[PDB]
Amino acid sequence: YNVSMRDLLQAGAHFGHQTRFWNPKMRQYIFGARNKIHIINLEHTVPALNDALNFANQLASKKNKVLFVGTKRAASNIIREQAQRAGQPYVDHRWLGGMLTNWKTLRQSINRLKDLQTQSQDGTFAKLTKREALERTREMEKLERSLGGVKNMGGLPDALFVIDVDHEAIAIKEAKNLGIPVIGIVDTNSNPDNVDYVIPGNDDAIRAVTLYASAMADAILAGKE
RNA sequence: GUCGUCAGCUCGUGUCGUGAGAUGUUGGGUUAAGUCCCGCAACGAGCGCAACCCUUUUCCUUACUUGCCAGCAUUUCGGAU
Repeated sequence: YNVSMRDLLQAGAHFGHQTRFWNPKMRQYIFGARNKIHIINLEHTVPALNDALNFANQLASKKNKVLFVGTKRAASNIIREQAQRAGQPYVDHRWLGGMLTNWKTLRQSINRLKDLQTQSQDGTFAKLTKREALERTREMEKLERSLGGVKNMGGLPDALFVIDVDHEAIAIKEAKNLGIPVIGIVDTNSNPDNVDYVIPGNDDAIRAVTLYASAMADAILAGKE
């Protein structure tokens, strides 16, 4: 399930942000700048990506869970489709504060979320009139978009995967607080300090996020033990 | 009584701070209204608001006296009978 290197170049993982927005911690990985924007070498990208795939494969073999996290407008549908394909839940929309550090309250949220979904499946929602029914339906989309991923979880995920560390810094802080390992793609302008498995590459490119999510979903599915 | 029928006042778990504390109530529209919707390290609640109570406007059912008189009849022309 390795990504070779040529796939990374054809996707465009080497492109990064402008030199003026860089984070000095990525000096080792940047390797140079072709233009006023940084270009990261894939020679460092491929081994870390393969190691992340291996770790995810081992975790899936042990049947432990890897949560998906992508919120950017570019990678939202990518994490949508690939996490649905892999059967590993996700945080597609805005990362609500305290998901992991305040799980005791979110268990209740998942609770009447599931109860109202079961009511929608049942004929209970058929009895009441149209206005109140539409009110509860609006409540249903409102709750589902925020907590659609978390309903499957029965506990804290064993690992996290992150599309943008800066954009999902709150999730990184929560994972550091509770000790969950994090694998996230870290761009030029990003801080890799709290990421256990640092895979450096572009996160704006739809091709790049598609490649990353597809490869990780392939590894998770190919655990198969 | 008054501000004044003014629209605000409080609580839980998480985060931030050595700490007293803070967050949530924050911005853009709209409404009599913290009324509602989008935004938003916060998510959710409770009291306030609104509604439940009385009265008025249209119609239906029950009830036909001490109240009513469309049709019939008698009229002292007064539902008087």
